[PDB]
Amino acid sequence: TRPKISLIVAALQPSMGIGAKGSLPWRLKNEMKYFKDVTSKAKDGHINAVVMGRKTWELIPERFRPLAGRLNVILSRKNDDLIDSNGVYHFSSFDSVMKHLEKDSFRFKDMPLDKIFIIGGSQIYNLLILDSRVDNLLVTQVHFVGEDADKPQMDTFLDWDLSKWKRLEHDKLEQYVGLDVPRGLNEEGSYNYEYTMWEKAQ
Repeated sequence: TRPKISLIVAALQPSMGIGAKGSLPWRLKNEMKYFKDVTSKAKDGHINAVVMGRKTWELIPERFRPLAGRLNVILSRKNDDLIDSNGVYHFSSFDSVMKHLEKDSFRFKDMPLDKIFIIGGSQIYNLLILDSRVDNLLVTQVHFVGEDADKPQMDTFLDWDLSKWKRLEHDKLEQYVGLDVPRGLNEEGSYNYEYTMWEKAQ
């Protein structure tokens, strides 16, 4: 995997709810912008991939899709590993798409891939945390500071193992994503959140 693989996710402290049934009980305005800047930022002449599940794809409004400036990869169990004329990859598994990219030297429309972001929620976050090809986690740590009755009843939890990841210094996050990042906590109505990066083992 010549490109770096990132798994980018917003978890809720300290329990780590990934979704409440499937909606995300927060509109974090500056989170959306962070996500756009991070996934689009590549070297000159390079491009990034965005990898997501069928259901995340359908949640994006027609307006904004395919996610512009990125290789868009959609994973569904029974996809047939097809590429449509717009360059969107319709694949059945992450391993299937890594194989196909590897045969083309990790290039998309003759551009080198730089970073691959798994964004895909639900489903594939927990299917893919376990894959050792994953180089790092980009975790938006979220804190609820509202009014009790506003507290999210989180349904699905990031199958993370505290033992496997070490948090990186902010400079390393900024180097990696290639952009200055607001540091410390970010307060947005009923929520506090901060951007973090984790890599594995020794």
